[PDB]
Amino acid sequence: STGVELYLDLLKRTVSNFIYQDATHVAGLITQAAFVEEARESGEDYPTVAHTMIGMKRLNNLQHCVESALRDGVPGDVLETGVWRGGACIFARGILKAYDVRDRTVWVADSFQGFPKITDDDHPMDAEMNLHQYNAAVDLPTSLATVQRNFSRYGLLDDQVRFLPGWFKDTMPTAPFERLAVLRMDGDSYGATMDVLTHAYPRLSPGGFAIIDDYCIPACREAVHEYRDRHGISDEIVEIDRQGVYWRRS
Amino acid sequence: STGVELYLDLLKRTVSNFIYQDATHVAGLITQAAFVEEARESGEDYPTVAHTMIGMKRLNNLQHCVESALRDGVPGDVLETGVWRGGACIFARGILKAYDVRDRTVWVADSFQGFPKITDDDHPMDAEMNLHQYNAAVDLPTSLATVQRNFSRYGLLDDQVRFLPGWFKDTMPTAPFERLAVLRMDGDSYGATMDVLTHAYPRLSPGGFAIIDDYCIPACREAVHEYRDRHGISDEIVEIDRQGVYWRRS
Ligand SMILES: CC[C@H]1OC(=O)C[C@@H](O)[C@H](C)[C@@H](O[C@@H]2O[C@H](C)[C@@H](O[C@H]3C[C@@](C)(O)[C@@H](O)[C@H](C)O3)[C@H](N(C)C)[C@H]2O)[C@@H](CC=O)C[C@@H](C)C(=O)/C=C/C(C)=C/[C@@H]1CO[C@@H]1O[C@H](C)[C@@H](O)[C@@H](O)[C@H]1OC
Ligand SMILES: CC[C@H]1OC(=O)C[C@@H](O)[C@H](C)[C@@H](O[C@@H]2O[C@H](C)[C@@H](O[C@H]3C[C@@](C)(O)[C@@H](O)[C@H](C)O3)[C@H](N(C)C)[C@H]2O)[C@@H](CC=O)C[C@@H](C)C(=O)/C=C/C(C)=C/[C@@H]1CO[C@@H]1O[C@H](C)[C@@H](O)[C@@H](O)[C@H]1OC
Ligand SMILES: Nc1ncnc2c1ncn2[C@@H]1O[C@H](CSCC[C@H](N)C(=O)O)[C@@H](O)[C@H]1O
Ligand SMILES: Nc1ncnc2c1ncn2[C@@H]1O[C@H](CSCC[C@H](N)C(=O)O)[C@@H](O)[C@H]1O
Ligand SMILES: [Mg+2]
Ligand SMILES: [Mg+2]
Repeated sequence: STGVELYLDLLKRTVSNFIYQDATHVAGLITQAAFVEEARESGEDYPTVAHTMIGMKRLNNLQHCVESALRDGVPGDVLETGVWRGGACIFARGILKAYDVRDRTVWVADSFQGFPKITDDDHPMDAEMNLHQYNAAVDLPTSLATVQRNFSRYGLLDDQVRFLPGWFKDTMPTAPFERLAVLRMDGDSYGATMDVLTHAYPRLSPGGFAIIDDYCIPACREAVHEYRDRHGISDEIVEIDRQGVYWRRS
Repeated sequence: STGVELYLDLLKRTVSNFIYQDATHVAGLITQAAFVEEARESGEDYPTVAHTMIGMKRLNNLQHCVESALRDGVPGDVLETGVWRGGACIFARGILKAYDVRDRTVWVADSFQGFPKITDDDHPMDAEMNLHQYNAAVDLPTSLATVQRNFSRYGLLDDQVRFLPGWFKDTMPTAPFERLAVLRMDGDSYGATMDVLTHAYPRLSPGGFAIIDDYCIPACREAVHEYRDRHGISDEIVEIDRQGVYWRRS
């Protein structure tokens, strides 16, 4: 193991808190608070303290995507839409740091208020799920200042981290990046997924990676297929774990 | 910031839990549970969750001592006497791993049961302190299996970590190392300090480092001075923070 490999391995174990193994919130299908290795490994629990809920398999995927882009010379920044406490974005910034990359940015996009209240404009599938109901139960609303604080604890808050606070329908169309190498979508709903595909995906470079964290949710999956059909996108959808998938843009 | 530097920096932040900032036990002069940055920085609190209580200044000192020995070709292993949850030894093993050192071992010596009960054989200063009384209050007794589990969580449990379970007066005289490059003493009492200086210090290589974690405790300081006077040791005692000192063996 080289210094870089050790750092990034430890950074994954730290943002997902395999080190101290915090309890999960009891919500959804999780009936007990105890830390379960297999659940944290696959990002299936709702950590009480950890900085990311995506788990080790999806952290490994993010590493693969960012490293492949760097190795192949795919131009552009990294954007995560839906960041919670910031752990996955912290990890992304750590990857760039490990390779001393000075000319790419990690964009951190969130409401910083949890899921939005349902309105009449919402897709019927989104209305039925009403994700907003879960905000407090899994401690989702996390302020911009809290996320910035978290980056600082790792020594990774600097000007290669830029924040996009607001609802995606508002922030994405005019977000000030020109190109993306990795687009990581983690907003769960048809609405959030369609907002980001519509307004950010056209800036994803050829050879770049589009990661759909929540593909197991029917509303998210519906947005993905509607978008791909509309644009004639046939790039193979590759499964990461029981939740996430990705494709590589050609 | 190279891979190695980033890894060791994160490792220090992780074993001391600057990342998630756990509460302290309320004991001694600490009257409130809150995490206080300045106290964790100087190793002055009693972490409820963190794997080491020595803090960042003493972790930095340990890094300096191990790196200097490696740089200067000082032969031998690393021994810590008094390891608690294992954080400082985990860090030591991480340093060797970062530099791909395959021919040195980290020895992890502890009762794995906390401070010993006082008897009439104890030095009067040890008897007056009666450190045993604090075992539960700071969660000091930590089993070998727990310490091994903690190493595993960082990916650092391998054949270059060897354990010496028992009281120092029993384990040190025949411990199966031949030479030390760094001897880190963290047992607080006159007795533990004198046991280890008596039985381990002769195996410290010239150019090696003797670290006294608890020099601020009068009983510990008494043993250090008695031992140095007896052996005619005059190497400068260099202060680290409000607790620890070290010297380099001529
Ligand atoms: C705590 C927040 C979390 O809530 C949840 O997980 C809530 C879910 O358990 C949800 C309730 C499930 O619905 C219920 O599943 C049960 C297994 C069914 O009951 C059994 C028994 C039975 C007899 O009914 C049988 O017929 C039937 C087949 O199975 C339920 N049946 C009534 C049908 C079914 O209702 C689910 C489908 C399964 O996983 C429904 C579909 C639409 C879905 O996937 C929705 C996801 C949601 C709402 C996720 C949020 C948001 O969490 C996010 O999840 C992502 C995947 C993560 O990556 C994170 O982004 C996370 O964000 C915090
Ligand atoms: C929780 C375990 C911890 O307990 C503790 O810290 C307990 C100590 O606060 C202890 C109580 C202090 O004694 C008390 O000090 C107070 C400051 C005095 O009160 C004031 C007020 C006054 C009016 O008395 C006046 O005279 C004057 C202003 O002092 C107290 N007076 C009553 C005199 C005096 O009692 C202490 C000296 C100062 O720190 C005494 C000397 C001998 C000492 O250093 C003992 C250390 C011990 C026993 C440490 C253990 C073990 O902790 C270890 O500490 C190491 C340094 C760490 O690295 C760890 O290894 C840790 O192990 C877990
Ligand atoms: N329409 C929308 N606009 C902006 N943010 C949204 C949104 N819908 C959901 N969110 C945000 O999406 C996030 C989903 S959870 C994100 C998990 C995170 N990637 C991790 O590493 O753990 C929440 O932080 C929530 O505030
Ligand atoms: N005489 C003795 N023999 C063996 N172990 C002892 C001892 N006296 C104290 N100990 C052990 O010394 C340790 C003191 S605390 C050690 C702190 C540790 N270095 C850290 O990094 O946080 C305890 O684990 C206790 O069990
Ligand atoms: Mg998700
Ligand atoms: Mg000490």
